[PDB]
Amino acid sequence: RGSHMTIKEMPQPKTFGELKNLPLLNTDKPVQALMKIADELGEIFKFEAPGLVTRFLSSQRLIKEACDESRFDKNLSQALKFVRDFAGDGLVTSWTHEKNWKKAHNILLPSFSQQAMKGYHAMMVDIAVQLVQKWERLNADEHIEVPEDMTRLTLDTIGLCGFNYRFNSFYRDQPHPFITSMVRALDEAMNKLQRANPDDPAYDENKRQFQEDIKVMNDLVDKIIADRKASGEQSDDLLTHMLNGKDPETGEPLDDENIRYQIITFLIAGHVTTSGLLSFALYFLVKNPHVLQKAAEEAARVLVDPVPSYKQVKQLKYVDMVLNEALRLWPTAPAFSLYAKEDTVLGGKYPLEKGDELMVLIPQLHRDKTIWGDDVEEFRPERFENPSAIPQHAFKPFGNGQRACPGQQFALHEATLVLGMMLKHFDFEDHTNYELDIKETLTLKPEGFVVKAKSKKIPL
Ligand code: HEM
Repeated sequence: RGSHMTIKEMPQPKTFGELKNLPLLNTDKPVQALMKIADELGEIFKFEAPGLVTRFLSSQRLIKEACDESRFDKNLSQALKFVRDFAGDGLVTSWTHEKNWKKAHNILLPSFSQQAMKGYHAMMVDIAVQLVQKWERLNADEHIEVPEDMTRLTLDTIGLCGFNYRFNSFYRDQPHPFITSMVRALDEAMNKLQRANPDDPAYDENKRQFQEDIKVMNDLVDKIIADRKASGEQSDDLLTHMLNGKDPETGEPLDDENIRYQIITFLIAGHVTTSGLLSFALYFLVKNPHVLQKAAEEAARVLVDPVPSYKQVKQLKYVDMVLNEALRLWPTAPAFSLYAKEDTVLGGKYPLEKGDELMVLIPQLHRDKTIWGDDVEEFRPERFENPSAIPQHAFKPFGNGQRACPGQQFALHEATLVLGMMLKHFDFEDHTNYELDIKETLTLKPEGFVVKAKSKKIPL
C-alpha cells in the first residue's frame, strides 16, 4: 500500500574503511564489475567513495520511479564530471539548470529534425559505400577487425553529416589520431576515479599526457572550423547551427568557447556509441547463425536498388529488431545518473534526501527476469515484435526525459543502413571462435572482435 511498507536497510558491498567502496573499482571493467555486485545484492545498493554517495538501480520497478522527471533530474556521474575537463559545458556534460545546456539544446535540436535527417542519408551512404568497398577489396584469408572498422564508419559519418568534414578514416590503416587521443583522454577520465591520491606525482605523467591528448582533439576542432570559415556552403548542419544559430529564449548565439566544446561532444557522442552497437550487433549475428540468415534474407528482399533509399532503411523491420536486441544485452552507453529533487522515498522502502544521487545500471535493467523472462542472456530480436509488450522504462539505452539522446534516430538510421548493407553484400564467419571481451572506455565495445567476410558478389 501507499507507504504501509517499512524502512529497509540498503545493501552495500565490502567497504574499506575511509575509502569506502572505492577499491572495488580496481578493474579496467567497472560496469561489468558493478553488474556482478547487483547480481549479488539485487535491485538496489549503496556505493560510497570519498566525496561520493550514489545508488545503483537494476530493476524496472525502481527505475520506473527514478525516471519520473517530476521527482528526479539528470545528474552528472563522477565519470561525466571528469570528462567535463575536456568536453566543457557541451550538451552531454552540462547540468540541466546550467545556462549553456538550455541555450545549446535550443539552438542545436533542429539538426535532428525529420527534414535534417532525410538529408544526412546520402552522406551516410557515401561512407557506408566506402566500408563495403573496403571489404570487397580484401584478399582471401585477410580479415576484418570489426570495431576498428565500425569506428572508421561512425566517425567519418558524424564528421560528414555534422560538419561537412572528411576524416578519411578508410585511407588510414591505423586509427585516426583523434580516435587515439580520444580513447586515451576517456580512459584517463575513468582512471581519475579509481584514484585515492589524485595529486601523487606518479600521476604527473598522466596529467601531462592528458593535456597532450586534449590539445590533439582541439587541434582537430581548429581544423574543422577553419575549413568551414574558408568556403561557401551547401551545408545546413550541426556546425551551421553552432556558429550561426540563436537561442529563441534570449536571442544569443553560443560563445566561441562553448562552440568548441559542442564540436568535441558531437564528434565523440556522434560515433563512439554507434560504433559499439554495430560491433555488438555483428557479434551476436555471427554467434547466432539462424538469426543472421533471417536478417540477411530481409536485407536481400528489401534492399533491391544498388544503394539504399531512406524509405528502404525504414522497411528493415528485422535489422532494427536486431539492433535493439544488441542494445538490450550491451547498451553501449551503459549508465546514466539522477538526483532527487526533494526528500522522498523510493519504491516504498528506501528514503532519500534532497540531492541524493542514483545511477541507472542499464545492462542490469535490461536483464530483469520479471520483465523479459528466464532466458535473459539469450540474444533474440523477436522480443521486439510488439512495442507494447515492453513496459515503459524497461528498455532505456537512450537515457531518459529532457536529457534523453537527441541522436537516437540518427544512430539507428545509420546502424540500420550499414548493417543492412553488410548483410546484403557479405556472408560472415567467426573464424577465431572469438571469446567476447568487453572493453570499457566509458562506453562499451567488444575488443578484438574479428571476422571473415565473403562477398556475395552483388555490384554497387
Ligand atoms: C547507439 C548509439 C547511441 C547511444 C546508445 C546513445 C546513448 C545516450 C544516452 C544514454 C544518453 C544520456 C546521457 C545521460 O543521461 O547522462 C545520451 C545523450 C546524448 N547523446 Fe546519445 N546515444 C547514441 C547516439 C548518439 C548520436 C548519433 C549522437 C549525435 C549525432 C548523440 C548525441 C548525444 C548528445 C548530444 C547527448 C546529450 C543530450 C543532452 O543531454 O542534452 N548520441 N546518449
